[PDB]
Amino acid sequence: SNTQTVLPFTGLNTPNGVAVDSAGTVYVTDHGNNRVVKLAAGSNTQTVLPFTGLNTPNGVAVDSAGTVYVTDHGNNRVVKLAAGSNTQTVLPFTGLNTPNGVAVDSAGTVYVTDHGNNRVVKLAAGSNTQTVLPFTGLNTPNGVAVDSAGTVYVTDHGNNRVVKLAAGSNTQTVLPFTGLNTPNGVAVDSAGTVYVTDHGNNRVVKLAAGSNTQTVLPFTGLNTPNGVAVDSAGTVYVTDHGNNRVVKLAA
Repeated sequence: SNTQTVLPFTGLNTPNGVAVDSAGTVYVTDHGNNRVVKLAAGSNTQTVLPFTGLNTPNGVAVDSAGTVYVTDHGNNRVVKLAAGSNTQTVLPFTGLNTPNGVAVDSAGTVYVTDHGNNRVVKLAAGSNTQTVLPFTGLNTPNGVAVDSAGTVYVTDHGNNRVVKLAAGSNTQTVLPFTGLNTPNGVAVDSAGTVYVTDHGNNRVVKLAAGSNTQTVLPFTGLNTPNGVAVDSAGTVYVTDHGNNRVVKLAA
C-alpha cells in the first residue's frame, strides 16, 4: 500500500509504544497520559486498560493469549494483564533501572531492555530467575524484538545501531542499517524482516533477512516516531510520538 491510515484513537499525548495481537487489536502506551489504550480492528472507540497505579509506560507487548505486558518507568517494573482481567500482575524481574522495551515470544518468555543497566533480561513463564542475555557494549538500549527462532533484536540507542543476538552460538552482530539517528523501536515479522523507527530522522526503515538493502517505508510527516509493530498480514503500525497519533500502512 502507498498511503498511511491514521488510526481513530483519541486524546493521545506523546504515545511511545505499540503492539498488535492476532485479532488485529492495537495497543498503545499513551505515555503523556499515563495509560495504555486499545482499539479493536475496525473500531472507532478505544478503551483504556485497567492497569492500576501505572506511572509513565515505556513499552507494550501482547502474547497469543491476549495477555498485555507493559513496562513502567515510575514504578520501575513490568506488569501484565490477562485478557478480560481487572487485576495486574507484577512480573518478578529484579534490579531494573527503567525497563523500556518489552517483547514476548511464543513460549511466553518475556524480554525487557533494562535501559539504565545497559542490558536485556528475560523471564521464562512461571520462573522467578531472570536471565541476562549475552549482549555486549549496549548503550541505553530501548527497543527489543524476538523472532520465531528466538533471535533477539535490540535497538542500541546510544550507539545508533540495531544489534542481533543469534540463538545458540550467541554471536552478536550489528545489522547493516545505515544513516540511523537515535533508533528507538524495533519489530520483526515472520519472514525475519526487521523494522526500525529511525527517530532522529523521522522515518521507519526495514531490512530483509541477510539483505544489504534498507527500504524506507512511505509514511508521511512523522515527527519523532518511536514504537513500531507488524501484524501477521505485514501491516506496519507506528506511534507518531510528535504528532500524538498512530498510523498504519498495509503491505
